[PDB]
Amino acid sequence: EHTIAVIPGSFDPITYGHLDIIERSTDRFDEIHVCVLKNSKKEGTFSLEERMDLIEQSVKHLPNVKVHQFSGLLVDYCEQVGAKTIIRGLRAVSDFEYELRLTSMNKKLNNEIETLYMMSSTNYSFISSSIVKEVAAYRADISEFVPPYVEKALKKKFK
Amino acid sequence: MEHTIAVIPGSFDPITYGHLDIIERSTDRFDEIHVCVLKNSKKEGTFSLEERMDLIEQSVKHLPNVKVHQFSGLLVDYCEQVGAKTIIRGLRAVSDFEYELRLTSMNKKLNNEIETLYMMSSTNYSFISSSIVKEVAAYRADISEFVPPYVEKALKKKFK
Amino acid sequence: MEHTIAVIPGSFDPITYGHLDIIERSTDRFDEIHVCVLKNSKKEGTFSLEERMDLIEQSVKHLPNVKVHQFSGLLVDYCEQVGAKTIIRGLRAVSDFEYELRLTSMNKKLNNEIETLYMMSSTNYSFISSSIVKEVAAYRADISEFVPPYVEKALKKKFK
Amino acid sequence: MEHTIAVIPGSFDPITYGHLDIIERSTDRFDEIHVCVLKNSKKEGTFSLEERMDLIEQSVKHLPNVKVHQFSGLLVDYCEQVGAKTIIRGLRAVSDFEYELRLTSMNKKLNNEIETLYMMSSTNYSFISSSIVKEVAAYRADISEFVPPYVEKALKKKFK
Amino acid sequence: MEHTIAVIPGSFDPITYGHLDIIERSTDRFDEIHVCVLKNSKKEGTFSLEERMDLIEQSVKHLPNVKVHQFSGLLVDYCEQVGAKTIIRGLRAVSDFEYELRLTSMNKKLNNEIETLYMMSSTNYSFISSSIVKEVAAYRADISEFVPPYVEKALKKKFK
Amino acid sequence: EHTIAVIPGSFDPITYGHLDIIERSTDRFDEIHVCVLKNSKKEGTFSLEERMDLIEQSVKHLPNVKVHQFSGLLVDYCEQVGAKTIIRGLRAVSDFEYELRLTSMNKKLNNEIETLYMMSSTNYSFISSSIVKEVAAYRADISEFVPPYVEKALKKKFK
Ligand SMILES: CCc1cc(-c2nc(O)c(C(N)=O)c(=O)[nH]2)nc([C@H]2CCCC[C@@H]2C(=O)NCc2ccc(Cl)c(Cl)c2)n1
Ligand SMILES: CCc1cc(-c2nc(O)c(C(N)=O)c(=O)[nH]2)nc([C@H]2CCCC[C@@H]2C(=O)NCc2ccc(Cl)c(Cl)c2)n1
Ligand SMILES: Nc1ncnc2c1ncn2[C@@H]1O[C@H](COP(=O)(O)OP(=O)(O)OP(O)(O)=S)[C@@H](O)[C@H]1O
Ligand SMILES: Nc1ncnc2c1ncn2[C@@H]1O[C@H](COP(=O)(O)OP(=O)(O)OP(O)(O)=S)[C@@H](O)[C@H]1O
Ligand SMILES: Nc1ncnc2c1ncn2[C@@H]1O[C@H](COP(=O)(O)OP(=O)(O)OP(O)(O)=S)[C@@H](O)[C@H]1O
Ligand SMILES: Nc1ncnc2c1ncn2[C@@H]1O[C@H](COP(=O)(O)OP(=O)(O)OP(O)(O)=S)[C@@H](O)[C@H]1O
Ligand SMILES: Nc1ncnc2c1ncn2[C@@H]1O[C@H](COP(=O)(O)OP(=O)(O)OP(O)(O)=S)[C@@H](O)[C@H]1O
Ligand SMILES: Nc1ncnc2c1ncn2[C@@H]1O[C@H](COP(=O)(O)OP(=O)(O)OP(O)(O)=S)[C@@H](O)[C@H]1O
Repeated sequence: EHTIAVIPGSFDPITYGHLDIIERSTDRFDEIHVCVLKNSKKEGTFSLEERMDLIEQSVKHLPNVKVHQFSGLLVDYCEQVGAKTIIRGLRAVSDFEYELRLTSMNKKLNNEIETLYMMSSTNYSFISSSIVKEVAAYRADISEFVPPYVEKALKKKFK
Repeated sequence: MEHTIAVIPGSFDPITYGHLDIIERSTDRFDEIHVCVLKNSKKEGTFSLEERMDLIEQSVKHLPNVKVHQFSGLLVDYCEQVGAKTIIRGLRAVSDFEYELRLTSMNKKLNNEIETLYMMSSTNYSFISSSIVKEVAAYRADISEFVPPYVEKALKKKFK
Repeated sequence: MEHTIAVIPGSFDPITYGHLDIIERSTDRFDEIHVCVLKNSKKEGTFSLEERMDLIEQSVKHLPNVKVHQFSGLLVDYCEQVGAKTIIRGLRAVSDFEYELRLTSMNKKLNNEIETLYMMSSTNYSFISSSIVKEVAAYRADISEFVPPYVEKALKKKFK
Repeated sequence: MEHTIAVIPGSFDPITYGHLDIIERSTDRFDEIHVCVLKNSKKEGTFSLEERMDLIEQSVKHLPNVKVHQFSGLLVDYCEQVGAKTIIRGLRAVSDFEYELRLTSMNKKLNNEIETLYMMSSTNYSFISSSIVKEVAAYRADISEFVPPYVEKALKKKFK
Repeated sequence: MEHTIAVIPGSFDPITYGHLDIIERSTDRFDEIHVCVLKNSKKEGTFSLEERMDLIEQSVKHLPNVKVHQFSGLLVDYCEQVGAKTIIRGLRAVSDFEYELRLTSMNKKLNNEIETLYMMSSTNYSFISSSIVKEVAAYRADISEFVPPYVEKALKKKFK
Repeated sequence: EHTIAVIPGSFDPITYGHLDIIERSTDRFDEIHVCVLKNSKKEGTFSLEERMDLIEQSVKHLPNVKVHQFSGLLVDYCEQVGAKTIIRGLRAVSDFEYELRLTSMNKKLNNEIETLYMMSSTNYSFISSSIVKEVAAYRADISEFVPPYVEKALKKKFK
């Protein structure tokens, strides 16, 4: 736990897109911290507690990953726990631009943390929590987009 | 070559001449066209379902092969329940393109027998959306160029 | 060469140094600058119209020729009535570009006698936005880099 | 519903599975497909016109209704002369989008009776291009994933 | 307010109506306009320097305040040697926007007293560039809509 | 030298944009390898040898950086020397798209290397070797864009 990397998100719910990025980070750091965003406030569809648990179960095959939640600022978290790096994924141009502005502000707020970006794998580049929820609501097959324990909590939620 | 149905889905809240262009450019290529309004979505907007359909029925009068439908669930299931192999959508801008890439990639996982075909917006309609046409009508400016006469009366009346 | 008036529209909720940067790059180019705020947007921000106007006023009193007004109709009509022949907007990013390409296309059809001039944002304010600033303020961090002293004291008041 | 002919233009230097993917998604939609290659482009590729035509020919002989031709004038004129009312192109990325928006704008002014239909590339061929393939081939790596056996043997011949 | 010069730089190889639009929309805002053709650049293209200037001089006859110049070195130094505080450029598409962001950021390091102002291309000219207008003239199609009569003769003649 | 990261480029010539990215990587890996691209063939303006030397001198204040040159494929290099990560910078949307397609192909060619991306600092986001060469040719001031030893080799080259 000399190096620690943080992978932030709402994860509402975690998907195989998220998972890929976490899997492709596990062997490059001593520790991974998947940080879940609190309130904040933003409506639906899984509470904090459920989102954490879903994440915990999709990553239990990965010893160096831990799951936490923060209120404050993502850089304050990183500083709190000794993390020098933040990891995020880029699917698209829109991801890229949104990310440039957030990473700019993060650099001003603390110069000592870097954000490093990985491209989505091509299998997972159209996957959002939003679009998975959309298709789940109409009872479609989601087994290719989300881990099994998440598949269940969606079916459970959407009838 | 066989019987061919193509589906042109959307909110149509309300239909505009930008939408209609894509529909006229598709009639001479399939035997049937289903303009399909995917409501229940609530997630609702400014005209109700029946008025939206009504507005479409009116503006596509001059095209025999165009039916106006509604559907609730998944588009690909609509296509499949009626035997369409083809979804037709328009492209105006880079924002459209990315959003549609994601939708079509998903639609392809769900049912690989449906192809999505894209047409480029004419130059004259590239900037037009339902949204901005409603912003403009809300302040009573001239919308005659953006929508057909019958949609124009309904917007005047809605924002009177 | 007549008396030139330019208008700089926006919601300014709140004004930031990136809006200011644009305003300070516009003062010398025109006889009058009108910073124009949006009224009865029937859409709430963090600060009331009157607050927002007050904050601009103190953030611009150091300049010679800038006046803060509100409008509830169309931009091009405000322009029409005060005799403004130019609108000035700032471009930070590609998403700005496309959003703005559509509005000025519409603004040219509505009134083709107003031009919209765009300037690129300065490198050091590229990433600023009212939103990102309010976000940082809510977590009670140092926003001295991003807004004027008067705006900074009013954001600290807001977010405890 | 007349005899439909569609044209799939390009330089194909060489044809790759991403061009093929588009062609195989077009076979069933039209009576005839014309894969059209660029002649007297007074602009050299890695393979001569005749080589390029040969490689397409072997890469498409498994399909029912696809014919390989060359043209040295305008695309819309080739279309005009063979009675093709449609052009088919593949969209991989945002830079494709913009480049293509300009060409089809021009193609619509030149001849407004031809439509251009675009399809999104499959996820697994999004990143392919003749160039990236020639690059990988020059370093003599496994290109079996990216082009047909016939193209692969001809790229190995090229680059030792 | 003072004496004002604005510079509208470019290749103009050849000038088109897309270029001219940006120039007409700028004449009623500064006292002088210098269309400035930044050649020596070799890196040369299809009309020589004197013919490019010639083509511009002709097409801007109907605007008193427009001078046509040449310059070799840096644009910002040209601006400075003649006392222009303003560079005017057009925007058509997202490719333009990024390229111009980089240029303007550099120009701002080099001389912060020169402002670059951007105008959006009209809808009708959004797809037009010198390049495509030359592609089209090369195959003898109708270019009457893209360039003024005198530029049209020179292109007919160049690609006869 | 348990972890090694490779930072590829033509570096014709190295700039303060490149340097930033190399500086912001030095403390996250045991070793940095700045790899210079050979022929390949592409005209002007500095030969391989000069580009390497310029790089060597701009980074000699950074002990864990080394400078090499490769002919073959970038993934073959990484595999040759035990490097699991490739680092590149993103300035813009155009960088992003060009990069997505290259990183896709790299993943096919070797799944065991990741490319990680950092955003240009805002000071350096309009800087290319091309635009620096352009302005240098007209004798303008470049001291804010390139290191001192590079400033000289440009002035020397462009009179
Ligand atoms: C790079 C990941 C990221 C993501 C987001 C981000 N923050 C939201 O609050 C929503 C949201 N719910 O709307 C959302 O969509 N993205 N916000 C940020 C920061 C951007 C600059 C200001 C400070 C931001 C910051 O740090 N904000 C608190 C925070 C976020 C995430 C986590 Cl894990 C924690 Cl612990 C704190 N960087
Ligand atoms: C991510 C950095 C990068 C950059 C480039 C790249 N390669 C050029 O050859 C030019 C060029 N000169 O045109 C150029 O602009 N970019 N090429 C690649 C690879 C893309 C996919 C095919 C294999 C490529 C590959 O590995 N190609 C050889 C190579 C490049 C760079 C170095 Cl250091 C080495 Cl050692 C080998 N990835
Ligand atoms: N399919 C994916 N592949 C790679 N990265 C992803 C993928 N989906 C999300 N990410 C990234 O993982 C991080 C956490 O994303 P979230 O904020 O949880 O939401 P999201 O699922 O990307 O988008 P929404 O809000 O559902 S539309 C972000 O940096 C995303 O860009
Ligand atoms: N002006 C236009 N030109 C060409 N196609 C369009 C135009 N406007 C809409 N379309 C397309 O017609 C289909 C139905 O669109 P809708 O889902 O009704 O959304 P929209 O009106 O384009 O966007 P908003 O939300 O008002 S900004 C989509 O493929 C649209 O992209
Ligand atoms: N940091 C900036 N630099 C340059 N221009 C800006 C900046 N911020 C806002 N502007 C421009 O000023 C005008 C008014 O913007 P507003 O609508 O008040 O704020 P905004 O850009 O919507 O902020 P958000 O919603 O937080 S992303 C528009 O032309 C903006 O692009
Ligand atoms: N991998 C692909 N997937 C989908 N469409 C493609 C693919 N590659 C090429 N195309 C399309 O097929 C048509 C002909 O392309 P060409 O000009 O032959 O190749 P290209 O796309 O220019 O390749 P380059 O120059 O190496 S990037 C165009 O519509 C391309 O976008
Ligand atoms: N159709 C157009 N509408 C508005 N502005 C344009 C148009 N075409 C060119 N301009 C602008 O006029 C200025 C001079 O452009 P040039 O450097 O001559 O390049 P160009 O002809 O736009 O591009 P190419 O290389 O032919 S694709 C630039 O700011 C251009 O962006
Ligand atoms: N100013 C910069 N800031 C951050 N990264 C950069 C910067 N300039 C270049 N890079 C990156 O460093 C790597 C090496 O770039 P090069 O291929 O050497 O050329 P370049 O200088 O980006 O572009 P050209 O060819 O000069 S237009 C690439 O991944 C670039 O995207």
